[PDB]
Amino acid sequence: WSWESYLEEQKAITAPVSLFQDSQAVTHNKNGFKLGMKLEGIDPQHPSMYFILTVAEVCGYRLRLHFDGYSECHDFWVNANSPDIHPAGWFEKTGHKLQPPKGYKEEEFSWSQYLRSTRAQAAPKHLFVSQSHSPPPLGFQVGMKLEAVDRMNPSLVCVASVTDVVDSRFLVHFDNWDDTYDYWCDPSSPYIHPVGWCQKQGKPLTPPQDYPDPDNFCWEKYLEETGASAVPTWAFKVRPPHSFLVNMKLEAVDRRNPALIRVASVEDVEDHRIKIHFDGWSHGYDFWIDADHPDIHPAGWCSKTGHPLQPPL
Repeated sequence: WSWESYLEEQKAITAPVSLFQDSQAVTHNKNGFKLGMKLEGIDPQHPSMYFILTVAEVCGYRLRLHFDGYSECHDFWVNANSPDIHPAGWFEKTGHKLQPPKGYKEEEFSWSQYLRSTRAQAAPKHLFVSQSHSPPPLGFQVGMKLEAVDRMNPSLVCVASVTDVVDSRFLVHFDNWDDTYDYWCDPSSPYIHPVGWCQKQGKPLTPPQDYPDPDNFCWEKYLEETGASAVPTWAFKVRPPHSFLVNMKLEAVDRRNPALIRVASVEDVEDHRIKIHFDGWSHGYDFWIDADHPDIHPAGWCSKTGHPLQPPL
């Protein structure tokens, strides 16, 4: 099996490398993660929360992480250049809370004692793209307010806050809800808008859960009562639409079995999202994904990184 001859049979082209973000394309970095190495990282299901994690499996430029003390059914895969993982010690140095391994009490966890108990090695710091040593996005401070699309319920644009800031990214949080709706992003995110965008556009703003007398909701009043400032309007940047075209081929992670990466095709497009089709599979498995998602890659990524690629069917 090769891409070169698949494109011959199908009379097709692959999405050029240039269409991708540098982080989605890069094949030449080595994966320094080793089995059993310990580190810290966000829970993909609770993206405001930080856990002790262990390297369970490595495959090419990808790794499977295990939540120490919890079930293996919660393991999840990341790339070796993921910004959602950090070296042992990071939470303490950067003002982040640890959710400790199952059974550990509130302030009981200490890396030095845990490495002694387990006889394990912390993943070296030089592996991590994200250690909070780079300059933040200008104008996005913790506690600042904005309007944000609920990505899980995207008809809704909602009262939101910045609750976390790490390197180039910040955490968007929906006021009065839990963190299940939270998402990390940058100043060019198409899902965020300045305070007052809805009113300007003539669009319904969703106020905080259980806000008293909702929709007499007023930004002016809310900002005053919460001692909070709006993210400055100048801070938001416009992201260009992507340039993926229908029938362009590429490689994508299977969301129902994330160990695997499959031959894939652009089925449909929006300005900032693409519809993925897995070649040879029912179109009932087609799914929408953001153009900047870490789990889509140019043709050749798997071959060049050491990851097996699943052929059609």
